[PDB]
Amino acid sequence: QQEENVPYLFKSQRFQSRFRASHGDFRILPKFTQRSQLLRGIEKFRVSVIELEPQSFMLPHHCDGEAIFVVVRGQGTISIAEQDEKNSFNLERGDVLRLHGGSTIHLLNRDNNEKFFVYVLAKSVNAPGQVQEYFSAGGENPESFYRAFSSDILESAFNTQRDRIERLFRQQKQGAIIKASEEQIRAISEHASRTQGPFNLMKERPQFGSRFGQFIEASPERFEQLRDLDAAVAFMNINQGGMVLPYYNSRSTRVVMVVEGNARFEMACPHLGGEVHYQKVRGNLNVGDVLVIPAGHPITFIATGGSNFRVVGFGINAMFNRKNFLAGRENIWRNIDREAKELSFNMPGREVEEIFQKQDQSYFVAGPEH
Ligand SMILES: [Cu+2]
Ligand code: NA
Repeated sequence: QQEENVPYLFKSQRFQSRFRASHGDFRILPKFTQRSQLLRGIEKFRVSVIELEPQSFMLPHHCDGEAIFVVVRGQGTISIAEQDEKNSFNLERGDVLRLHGGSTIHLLNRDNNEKFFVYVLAKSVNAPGQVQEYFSAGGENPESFYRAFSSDILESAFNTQRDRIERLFRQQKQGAIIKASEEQIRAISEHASRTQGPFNLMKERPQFGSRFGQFIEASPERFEQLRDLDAAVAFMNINQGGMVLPYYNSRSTRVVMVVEGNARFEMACPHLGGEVHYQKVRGNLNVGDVLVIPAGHPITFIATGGSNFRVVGFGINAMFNRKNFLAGRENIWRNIDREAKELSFNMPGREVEEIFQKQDQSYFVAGPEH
């Protein structure tokens, strides 16, 4: 109800399936400007989810957006067909893959039991925010784009009698994500290991961490394959009963999707808030929900109880972004002098400092008893 009026919150139900598939789904959030011009700064970007059931195959297609795939759950093989090169990669949880726009891909989940789930960021190259799929594979369902060509053109192009080529493009009726056999799975992923492979930071030391949570990020400073989009991929885990201390991002807007657990968030927004007033922008986040955190906006997340709270965040305008913590042992006030603190709060500087030093921990701490 009220949460339908928080323009930064995109509940999971707002993701729209692009097709009706038996063995998975592909669902995409509307353009970010659908309900608010406050998100015009990220209009070119879309987020989506791909889900493959066990023993499933997503048919060959390309998109007209530059993408970043992040594996959230399971294992799957991506096969990429370019004009002059083939690549296949066996992806696992935490893998990040930059996929060039126009790359023809297919996906395979070889596992017998576990779903394969990918969170995707795409950026348009045609009309702003418009990202479309082009099924080369297919027939009647999904419709293959080859059916847009006249039969004489297909005959001449394929050097194949028109009735035979037209028949080829009518056989598939099962949809875009279908069953795959054990032998097909073997064959397709047999060679899997411009288009570089995935990277994975799961085993690295976090950038920021404590006993209550972890943050690590793939930045374009480090990963050249993210530089063109100027994107980052952030992984944040808040342990059960924890919170991330209030912080803000200096320049990067974040598109945060919940992968595990639940949290309460509170954000300070001057836009929705004449002299400045900060609107209290609040809600709850569940698995599959998205929150957009505009740059500069103070935010906190508080894990709510029975689970860790885990998110993947895409960062837009990521180069040169820095996290600025607003409480904790390591925070911005560490770099503000005592006299400036005294003037800031109209109280003795040593007293301000005493209060600001009470929190001995950094980054993530125990949340409120609630
Ligand atoms: Cu704002
Ligand atoms: Na489905």
